[PDB]
Amino acid sequence: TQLDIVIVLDGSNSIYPWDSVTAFLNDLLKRMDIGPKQTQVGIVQYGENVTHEFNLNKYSSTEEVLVAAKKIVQRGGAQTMTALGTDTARKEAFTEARGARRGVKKVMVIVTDGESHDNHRLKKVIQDCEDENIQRFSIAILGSYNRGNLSTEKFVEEIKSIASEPTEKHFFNVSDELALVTIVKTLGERIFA
Ligand SMILES: [Mg+2]
Repeated sequence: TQLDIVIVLDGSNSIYPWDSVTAFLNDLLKRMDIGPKQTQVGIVQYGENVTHEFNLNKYSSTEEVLVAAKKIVQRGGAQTMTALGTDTARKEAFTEARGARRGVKKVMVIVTDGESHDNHRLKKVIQDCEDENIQRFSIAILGSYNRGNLSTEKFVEEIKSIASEPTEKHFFNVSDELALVTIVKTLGERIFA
């Protein structure tokens, strides 16, 4: 079965350098066969609000997706609304109106480097994602936290709660931005296999 993939990117300013995120997107995407009858990719960026960078059916080829992924700019933000960004991907990104197809497996990839301001909604948002059979891969970047000498225990536990089970398979603990690209092959093959 094919796959509708929606990448949800935290765009907060603490994430640096943005080139690491786009390099991560490029590497993950270039090894996919994007098409209306193949894999479809949609990308959403969130900070304090949410923005659909491009819908699931916006681009019909891998080359096109790559071009669009490289153009994504960091929108910034002072408070991380992960619940909002995730719920929106479920509510809007994954809709026929934006390209989502029938009889296709839905996959969400969440990338963030901080604890969410609306973490009180995560329980509900996630459960709704589960009821809709959306497989979730969450990635926590401990870069800004470590550099700020902040405790990452709760943060890791929170992003982990977003991941689908097993968990050790859907959750990725990334030490820093430059290390993002090192999970591409594993994540890549897991999204599919
Ligand atoms: Mg942040």
